[PDB]
Amino acid sequence: AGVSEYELPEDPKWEFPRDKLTLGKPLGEGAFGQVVMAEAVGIDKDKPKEAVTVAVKMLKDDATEKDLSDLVSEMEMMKMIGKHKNIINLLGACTQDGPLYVIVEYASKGNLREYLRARRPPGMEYSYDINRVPEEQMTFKDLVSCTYQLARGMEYLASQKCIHRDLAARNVLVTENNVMKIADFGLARDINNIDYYKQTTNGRLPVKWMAPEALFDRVYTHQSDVWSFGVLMWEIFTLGGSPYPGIPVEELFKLLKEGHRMDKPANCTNELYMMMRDCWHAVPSQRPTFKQLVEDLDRILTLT
Repeated sequence: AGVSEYELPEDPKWEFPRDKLTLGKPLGEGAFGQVVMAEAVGIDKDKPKEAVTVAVKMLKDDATEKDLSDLVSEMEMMKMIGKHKNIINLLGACTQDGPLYVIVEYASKGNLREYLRARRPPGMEYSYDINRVPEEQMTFKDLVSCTYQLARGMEYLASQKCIHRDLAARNVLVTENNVMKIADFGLARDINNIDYYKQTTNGRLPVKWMAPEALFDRVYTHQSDVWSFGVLMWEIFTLGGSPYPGIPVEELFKLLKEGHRMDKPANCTNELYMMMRDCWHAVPSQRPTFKQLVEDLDRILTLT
C-alpha cells in the first residue's frame, strides 16, 4: 500500500460527522496511539438527537507511518468481523479532511488487568492502593464467568476466520455492566482462504503470549490464538498477574523448547489449570478449539 500516499476512501456507512463529535478526557496513551472519551451526538440511529459516550482512537503527534497503517488496519478489521457482545464494536469513523478518528464502544471500567488487580482479596494488595474496589471483590465464579465471556468472543472471532494475534489482559476492556470485551485489533488478520498466516522473522507480538509455531516456525492459526487464550486465563486466575514471573523473554525461548509451562495459579482448580495446560499443548491441533473451550467453560460455570 503506502500510507504516506494513500488517500483513505470514503465509506459512507461508517462515516461520522466531526461537528457531532466532542472530545473529552484521555482514556489511554500507548506508544503507537491514543484513546479519548467522547460524546457522539446521533451515533445511535435509535436516538438521533441523543449524545452517547464513546471512545475514540487516534494518532499522536509523533506518529510513524506504521502507526497510521495500524489504525487503518484496526478500523478495517472491525468493519469485517461484525458485532458481538464480547468484542469492542466499531461505531463510526471520521476519515475525510482531518485526522483519522476510529470511534468504538466505551468501556467505563477499563482494562482487565487493573480491573482484576483492584478487585483482589485483601492483604495481597500490599501495599496501599487507592484504586481498590473491595465492594466488588472477585469470586471464583466471577473469574470463570470472565473466562467464558472471553472464550465466546474468540469463538465468534474464529468463526469469522479472523486471528487476533495479540490476546492479553491489557487488550481486554470491561464495561459498566461488567461485560468482558476483546479490544485492540491493530494486529488482527483475516485468514479466510489461507491455511495459516505467515509471521515475519522478528514480529510485533509480545513473546510471553506467543505460541511456539509462531515464535519458531513463523506460522499463525486459530490454534495460536488458543495458546494466547491460555496465557490470558493464567492472567485472569492470578487476578491480573504478569506471566512467566521472573523469566525475561530472552530466557523464555529455550525454556519453551524444553517444555517449560507456567505453574498453577494460587486459587484455581486443577480442572481450570488443566484447561490452561491443554491450550499450551506443543501440537497446535491438540489444543482445544475455541468452540470446545466455550462448551467446557459453560459446563463449569453452570455447576458453580
